[PDB]
Amino acid sequence: TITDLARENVRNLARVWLNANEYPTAVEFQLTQQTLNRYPECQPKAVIENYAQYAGVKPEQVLVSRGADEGIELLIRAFCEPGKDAILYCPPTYGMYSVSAETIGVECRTVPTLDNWQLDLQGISDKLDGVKVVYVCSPNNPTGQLINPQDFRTLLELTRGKAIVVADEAYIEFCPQASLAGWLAEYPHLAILRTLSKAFALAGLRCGFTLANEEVINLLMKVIAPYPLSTPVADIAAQALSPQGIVAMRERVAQIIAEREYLIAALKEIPCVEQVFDSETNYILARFKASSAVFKSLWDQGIILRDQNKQPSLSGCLRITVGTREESQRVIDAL
Amino acid sequence: TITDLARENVRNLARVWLNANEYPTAVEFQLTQQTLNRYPECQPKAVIENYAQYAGVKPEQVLVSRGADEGIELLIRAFCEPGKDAILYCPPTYGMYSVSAETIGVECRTVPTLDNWQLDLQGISDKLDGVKVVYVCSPNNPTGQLINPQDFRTLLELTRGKAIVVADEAYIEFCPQASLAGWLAEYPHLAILRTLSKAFALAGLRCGFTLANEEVINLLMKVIAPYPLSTPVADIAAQALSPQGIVAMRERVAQIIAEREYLIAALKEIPCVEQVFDSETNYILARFKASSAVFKSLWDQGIILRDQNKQPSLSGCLRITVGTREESQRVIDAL
Ligand SMILES: Cc1[nH+]cc(COP(=O)(O)O)c(CN[C@@H](CCC(=O)O)C(=O)O)c1O
Ligand SMILES: Cc1[nH+]cc(COP(=O)(O)O)c(CN[C@@H](CCC(=O)O)C(=O)O)c1O
Repeated sequence: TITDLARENVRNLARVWLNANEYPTAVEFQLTQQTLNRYPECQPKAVIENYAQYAGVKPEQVLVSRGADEGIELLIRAFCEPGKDAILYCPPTYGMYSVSAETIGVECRTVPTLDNWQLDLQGISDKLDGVKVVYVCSPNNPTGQLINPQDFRTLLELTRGKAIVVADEAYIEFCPQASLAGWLAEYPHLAILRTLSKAFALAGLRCGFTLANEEVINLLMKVIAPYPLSTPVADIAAQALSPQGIVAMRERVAQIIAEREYLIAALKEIPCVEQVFDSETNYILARFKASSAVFKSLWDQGIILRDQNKQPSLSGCLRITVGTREESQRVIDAL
Repeated sequence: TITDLARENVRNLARVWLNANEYPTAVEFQLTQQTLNRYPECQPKAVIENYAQYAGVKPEQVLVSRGADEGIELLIRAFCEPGKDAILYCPPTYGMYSVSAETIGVECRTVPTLDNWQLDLQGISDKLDGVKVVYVCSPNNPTGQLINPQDFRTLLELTRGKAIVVADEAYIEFCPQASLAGWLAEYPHLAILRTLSKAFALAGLRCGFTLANEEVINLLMKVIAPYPLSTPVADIAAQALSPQGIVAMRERVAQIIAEREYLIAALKEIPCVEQVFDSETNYILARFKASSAVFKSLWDQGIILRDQNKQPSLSGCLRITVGTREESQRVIDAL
């Protein structure tokens, strides 16, 4: 039957919302370009330049795509040979790295991080043979911490002329000083993923970026879809990336950080809450006493969180996205 | 260097506009959903149901994606094993079939059509070994003619339990009675590509569809991106696919067909115009005397067409998209 014609790997491979790391409030935007009958630019000029000014890079070092998710796929499609090359990631982390490789047909090499979520440098150096792309989320999802920049430098020296190192900075707006965007001059093999889905409050736009050196970007352009971005998305993205939009964005980051600190202080006092881990993002990882029990309870109360109990070493943990003061108080009361 | 890390195939692999088959006039649309902070549905309910009513299929037989282009890729990603499986197409036709396979790493089997653009059935039957997906554009781009339904039935009998047959109906709105959408009940391996880019006048939305049986659609869902469509695109798409939107669309089809007939009558009278081929779409293929000479001339006059002189058997031909009466008269006068 039809199913027998599909590739073997393809055969084998939810919706108070505080589970997807979205900004809790909707920032309104309206269209300004009524040119829907014509195909859009392959890489919207206004979007690429506005983002390059914001990120502090050159326009030729930016690539716009359908979220950071498409960015993850592009890197594998351009550098990894199916059945020959490997990808490497360090659990517990964002699940789309292995899903894309599994869907495409590339092998996964996993080197779990140390107990403090930091990189197991010696383990990575031992499993690099055959690896073409290394993904590192910093700050990490779901744990919330930054990877020591000194260890990142070591990772970069290890992969020079061997593999591409991709730093997922989907949550960098929360700790802007920790960005590796300035390292592009020093490292040809460094690529960074960015997005408008979190701090920018535009998850519905499906708009992301890849920051890398001209050489890498030019290669990715060869594997990307002819018109990866719609005109309405490029329209709103340029409005959100204007100087006033970047000011409003920072106001949002501020509000979330303040609220995050309140939520962390309150959670520590709660008995069932065994441990609250520090974060430099818009979510909090916390180990609970009988996590799935409390998860179901809140779930039945209309408080949607994200269970991480199945993740390597995240037994008993739930990931809570930071929302409004009313939503935080709602989770506090329920606990 | 960086380039040496890329896959071998990746290393090796323009903007009066009448060159992209777009509707000449912009139909205005405005947003109605200010929920941009939240991730969109993976498959927008309103879009899938409105399109299913229009196309006359069941909602479970529809898949919405970023244009018919993503639809072409999905089929190869789900059914073709890189380095093992093959794709088959019949030149001269739409160029994205071979580009997607070349980018992914799948081999192309080409069986050029007969002199009248119809399918070389015996040639296809001889090159089917190893083929997993067969693409057939009907009506064809750039020639404009329909593939004999009797030959399509033969193609379908030849591929039963061997390969998926995909009918590209990107231009079907111009000859709706010629659609193979009703054949889904009879053929499990039949898939159809649709789009909002032409008659629907929404090329800027990057919104397309794949019509197939539940089994095929469920497999494609496994290889597609988590949120392939943005909220603003799903918003406008549902507005355009409402009963009133389908009525307005048909008005557009009517206007284009009438204009097409005018443009064909006028072109025949012109001396340099050697031959004008009949079309069931929104473009016209025509063989000219010194085609690149006339192409450059019009190009220098701000009249942009599409050169097909390099396509197999399309030597001396230019593809002219049907626009407004003023644009047609502008091309007539220039000739
Ligand atoms: C680390 C990380 N990297 C990349 C992305 C991709 O973002 P985008 O630009 O939207 O493609 C995400 C979103 N992961 C969130 C997905 C939520 C959802 O799917 O819904 C998450 O983990 O909550 C990440 O958490
Ligand atoms: C036969 C055919 N099939 C599929 C598509 C894909 O459409 P979409 O839904 O937008 O992805 C196109 C557009 N081909 C036009 C592309 C114009 C452009 O790239 O610009 C064309 O040939 O003019 C086709 O001509």
